[PDB]
Amino acid sequence: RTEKIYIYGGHGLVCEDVAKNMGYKECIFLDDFKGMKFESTLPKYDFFIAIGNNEIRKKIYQKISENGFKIVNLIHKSALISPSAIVEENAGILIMPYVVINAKAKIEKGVILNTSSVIEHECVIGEFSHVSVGAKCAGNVKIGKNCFLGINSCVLPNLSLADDSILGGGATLVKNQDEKGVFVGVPAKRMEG
Amino acid sequence: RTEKIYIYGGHGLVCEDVAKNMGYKECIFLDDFKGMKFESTLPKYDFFIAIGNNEIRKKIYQKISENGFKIVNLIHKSALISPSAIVEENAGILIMPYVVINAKAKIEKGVILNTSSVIEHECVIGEFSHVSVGAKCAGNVKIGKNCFLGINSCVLPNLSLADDSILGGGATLVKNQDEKGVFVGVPAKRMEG
Amino acid sequence: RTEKIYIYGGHGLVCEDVAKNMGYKECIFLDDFKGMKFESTLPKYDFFIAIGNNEIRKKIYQKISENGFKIVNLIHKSALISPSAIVEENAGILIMPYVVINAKAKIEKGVILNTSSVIEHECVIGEFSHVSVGAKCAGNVKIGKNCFLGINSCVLPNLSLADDSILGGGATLVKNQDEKGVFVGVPAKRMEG
Repeated sequence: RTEKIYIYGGHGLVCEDVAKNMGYKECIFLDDFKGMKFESTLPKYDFFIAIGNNEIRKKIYQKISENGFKIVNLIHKSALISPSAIVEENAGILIMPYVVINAKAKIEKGVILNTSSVIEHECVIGEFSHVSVGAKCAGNVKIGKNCFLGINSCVLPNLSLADDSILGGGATLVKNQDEKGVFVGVPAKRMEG
Repeated sequence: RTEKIYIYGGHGLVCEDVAKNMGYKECIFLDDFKGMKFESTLPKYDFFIAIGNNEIRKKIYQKISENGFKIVNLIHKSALISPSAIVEENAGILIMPYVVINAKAKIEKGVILNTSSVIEHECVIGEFSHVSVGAKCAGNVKIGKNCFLGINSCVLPNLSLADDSILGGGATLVKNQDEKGVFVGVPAKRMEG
Repeated sequence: RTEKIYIYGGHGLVCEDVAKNMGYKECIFLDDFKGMKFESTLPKYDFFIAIGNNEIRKKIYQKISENGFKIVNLIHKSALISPSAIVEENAGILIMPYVVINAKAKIEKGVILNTSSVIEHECVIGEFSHVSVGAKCAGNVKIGKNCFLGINSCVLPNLSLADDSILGGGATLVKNQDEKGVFVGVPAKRMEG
C-alpha cells in the first residue's frame, strides 16, 4: 500500500477515517469530474472512490482505472473477515467499522459494506451494491449487482435478490426473487396526542 | 482519571463493567438521594451516574456537580469513535460495548449509547438522550434532548427528532419532525395454534 | 484446551473459523451418525457440535458425551463477555463474532449465539436455544429451552419466552409469555411496478 491516498468524494469523511485507520498518513480529496483526464499527470498514490450512489461509483471507477491509478479496498481494522471469504483485491471495496464477513462469502468489486453490517457464510454480494448500516444477510444469500439494502434491513437464509433491487430501511426479505423490485418495510407511526 | 470511581445507581452493574474495562480498580456504589448533600465530605474520586431515566440522570447530575465532583464519561474500549467526532468531555456520557460513532458526530452531555448502537457521520445526539441496544442513526440525523430510541430501532438519513420524543422498539423513523411525538413499530404477533 | 478439534457437522465452516480464531491448529470433520459408537477408539481431542437444529445438537451432544469426549465451548475472541456473566463451561456453546453478553447474564448448555447478537444484563438463555444473526435480548429477558430467535429480531426488557418458541426474522417481542408460541414480524412487501 502507498503512503498517501487520493479520495474521490460525507461519505468522503468516513472513507478518510477508514484510510487513516489502515496505515495511510495523508488523504488527498478530489471532486472534479472534468479534470479527471489530466489527473493522469499526478503521482500514482492509491485511489479510492467515496461515492455514492452505486453507479457514479462505477462510472468514475472506470475513468480512474483507465487513467493508470490503482483503486484499493478500504477495510477497517475492526472488520472480521474469514480467511476463506473472497474480497475482490484492489476493487474499490469499502468495508466499515464492525462489519463481519463469514466463511466462503464473496464480496465483488466496489461494494459498500456500511458500519456493523453482517455478511453471513457463503453470501454473494454483487458488484457496486450498497449494504447499509446494520443490514444483515443470512447464510447463502445472493445479492445482485447495483442493489441497495437499507439501514437495519435483513435477508433470510438461502435467498436471492435480483440486480437493481432496493430493500427499504428496516425491511425483511423473505422470498426469492428473480425479477428486480422494491421491497418496503413498516414506517414508525406517530401516535396521535 | 482517578483510580476508584463512585457509581450512583442493573444499569449500575453494566456501568461497573465499563469502568473496570477502562482502567478503574474499584467501584463504589451510592444510591442515596438525601445523603447527597453530605457526600461533599468524601474523597473526590471520579463520579458516574448509572441511571436511568433521562431525567433523574439529569437532576442527580446537577446535584453531584454542585457538590464538587467530576462526572466522567464511561467509554468501553470496544467503542470506535472517529477522531473528528465530538464527545462532550467529562459529561456523564455512557458509551457501551461495540458502539460506533463516525466522522463529525456530536454526543452531548449525559447521553446513553447502549450496546452495539451506531451513530453515523454528522449526527447530533442531544443532552440526556437514550439510544438503546442496537439502535442506529443514519448520517446527519438530529436527535433532540431527552429522547428515547428503543431497542433495534433506526432513523433514516438527514432526519430530525424533536425534544422529548420516543421511538419504540424495532421502529423505523422515516420523516422529519419538529414536534415532539411517539413513534411506534409492529408487535410480533403470536400465530394462533 | 487440546490442539486439534473434532467438529461434528455450512455451520461447520463457521465453527471451524471460530475454533481456528481460538488457538486450534487443526479441525477434524465428522458427520457420521452410526459410526459414532466406534469413535470412542479415537484420540480424545476436544469436540464440538456444529449442528443445527436445536435438537439434533442435543441428541448428538448426549451420544458424544457418553462416548468419553469433552464438548468444549467455541467463543470467538471478538465476543465481549462480562466477567460476571455465566457461560456454562465445556457445554457445546457457540459464541460468534461480535457477540456481547453483559453483566450477570446466563448462557446454558449448547446455546448458539450467532454473529453480532446481543445478550443484555441479567438475561437467561436456556439450553439448546438459537439466537440468530443480529438478534438482541434487552435486560432481564428469559429465553426458554429450544427457542429460536430469527435474524434481526429483538425482545423488550423484562420479558420471558417459553420453551419451544419461535421468534420470526425481524420481529419484536413485546409481551410476556408463559405458553409456547410462534411470533411473526412483517414481510418486506414487493412494491408493484
